[PDB]
Amino acid sequence: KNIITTIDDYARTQPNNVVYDVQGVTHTYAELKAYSDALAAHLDTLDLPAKDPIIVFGGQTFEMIATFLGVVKSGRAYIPIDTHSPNERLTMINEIAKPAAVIAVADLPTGVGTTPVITPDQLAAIFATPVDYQADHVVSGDDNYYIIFTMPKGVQISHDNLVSYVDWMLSDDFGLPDQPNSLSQPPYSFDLSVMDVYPTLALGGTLYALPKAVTDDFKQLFAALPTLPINVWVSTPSFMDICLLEPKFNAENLPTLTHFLFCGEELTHKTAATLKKRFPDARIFNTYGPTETCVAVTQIEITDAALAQYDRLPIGYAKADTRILVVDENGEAVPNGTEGELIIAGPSVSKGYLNNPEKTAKAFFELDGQPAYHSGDIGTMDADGLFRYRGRVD
Ligand SMILES: Nc1ncnc2c1ncn2[C@@H]1O[C@H](COP(=O)(O)O)[C@@H](O)[C@H]1O
Repeated sequence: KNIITTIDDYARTQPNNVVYDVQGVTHTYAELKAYSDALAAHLDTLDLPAKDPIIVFGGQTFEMIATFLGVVKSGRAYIPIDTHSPNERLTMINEIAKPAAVIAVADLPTGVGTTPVITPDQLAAIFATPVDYQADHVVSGDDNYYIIFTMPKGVQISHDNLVSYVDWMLSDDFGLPDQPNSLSQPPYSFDLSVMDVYPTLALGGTLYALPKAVTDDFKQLFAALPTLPINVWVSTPSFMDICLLEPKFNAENLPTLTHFLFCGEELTHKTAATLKKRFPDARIFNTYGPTETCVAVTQIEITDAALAQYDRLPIGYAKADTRILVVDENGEAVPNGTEGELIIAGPSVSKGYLNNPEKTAKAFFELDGQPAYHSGDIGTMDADGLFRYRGRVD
């Protein structure tokens, strides 16, 4: 009913199930609740400015996920920033978001002004300080859960925003396995990482993470992939083009893989077809959606029949609870098959950009009493409700 409670509950029912694995380093669902309980208790002690979000700075280690959960457990949203982003990223966001604190899962490469910092050693000490924690004031409802920055703009995603997204991924559109084993390659500063983080966590699965050092080195990456017992794949189409440079990337060397999930770029017919050849018995999905409406809002299963019917791959069909439509420069409905701007309304739409009211007023509006978003995207929709992506209004 609350995603934090769902995840905490897996600590009680499957304490010893592995939840995270980085190149052979593993942690359990029990240690995840214990770490995030310990962090939350500690933040409760600091009397931090309430609502004010916390920046979480780091790469792809377990502590990243543990830290997120302790922050939302404390009542506040987390802002994830990746180690391999330039230093001014952390300076800009700190200046725009005015966070209550920065938690340095990885060492900060630069200072963050007056924002208090918890060092990696201090964080280590907190996680090793077990508490018996009442999670009585966790993030819930319309309150900010994460703020992911795209200038860069801080997309505020509430708890209920994320559940609209998560519920869709757990539905029969995708048929994800129970307790999935999922790849975690997109850095957590990126929206797409959510597509593997929270559907796996809601389902009690396990995250098999790749640090950037591995993806920076095709030798290492090609060597690493067969060692991961993953069922669910999440990445950009371009990253899959890299992995397909390996003839060995196929169902015989990766027998556990059953679901491929792509977002963030156009999936070319050549990429989907090479992959259909490599993994003929898997299910492949194209998805699309702006960060401002929580990860994705359309999907289409690229079946054999899809590959033969479509040259360019469509972006698919809307979530049941999300209303999508195509309008012209005046905000008026555009006929089926005519190009216009894609408008998105429903429960996953962000309440707006943090500390940027001018962008929020231009992009976000209300549609029949639902929050609605101007994507910058041109596309089409036929009468069957199938969407296609056709460029940007910019
Ligand atoms: N599967 C996809 N096919 C085509 N364009 C996409 C897809 N996924 C994301 N994009 C584009 O990426 C840009 C930013 O939106 P998004 O990355 O979906 O948040 C927009 O141009 C999107 O339409």
